[PDB]
Amino acid sequence: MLQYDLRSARIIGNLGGMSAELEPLLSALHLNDTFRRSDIADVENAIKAKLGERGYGSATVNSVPDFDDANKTLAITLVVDAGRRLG
Repeated sequence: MLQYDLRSARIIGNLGGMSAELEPLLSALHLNDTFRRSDIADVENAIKAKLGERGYGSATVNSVPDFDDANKTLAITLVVDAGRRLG
């Protein structure tokens, strides 16, 4: 029943050098429209898959909101940690 719109999104943290390859994945999110959990999960999975491809197989992603209850918006920050390559 969450009817806030997603106002913005960003990726931060430890991106294993792949910041430029991750950033375009955010273009899948529907900004200024109703928030959709599954759109955020899809981005989180894509991030981890891109990072997997360079050897960061234990990468984590945690999506953190910033709510504006006045405007009925939230910003999402995807906090990435690439982890160790292999060992």
